[PDB]
Amino acid sequence: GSHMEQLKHCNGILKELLSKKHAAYAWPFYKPVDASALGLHDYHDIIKHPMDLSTVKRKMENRDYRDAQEFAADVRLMFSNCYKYNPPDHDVAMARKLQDVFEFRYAKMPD
Ligand SMILES: Cc1cc2n3c(c[nH]c(=O)c13)CN(C(=O)c1cccc3ccccc13)c1ccc(CS(C)(=O)=O)cc1-2
Repeated sequence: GSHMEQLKHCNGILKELLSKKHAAYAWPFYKPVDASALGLHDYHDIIKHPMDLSTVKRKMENRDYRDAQEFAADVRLMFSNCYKYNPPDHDVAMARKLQDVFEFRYAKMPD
């Protein structure tokens, strides 16, 4: 799915993921994780490919994505980073709220 058509759909997803309707659970993913400031010990040992929505937006604005799948890969990388580093009952609950938005809207892509 290399179409612009599909990439436009992904672009609508990103803007919805950055909208104020989801800010309550989404804003921890707006910018890169500041592990050193937040005392996230070993964060960059355990997480070798950081990702966040500011990075996904840059890549989308620079038209660096070749198809929707690369897009999805990055968004799921961001969520996976969160699940891998944190315990199951870490306030991870915000990631699953946002991922439910992303996944349902990704599944609705034309094709
Ligand atoms: C992907 C991600 C983002 C954060 N992460 C944390 C643990 N593991 C993660 O994967 C993770 C630790 N973290 C918190 O625990 C936290 C404390 C106080 C209020 C919160 C409200 C919502 C979510 C987290 C917090 C905070 C704190 C602040 C920032 C924003 S910034 C520019 O300063 O880096 C990011 C995270």
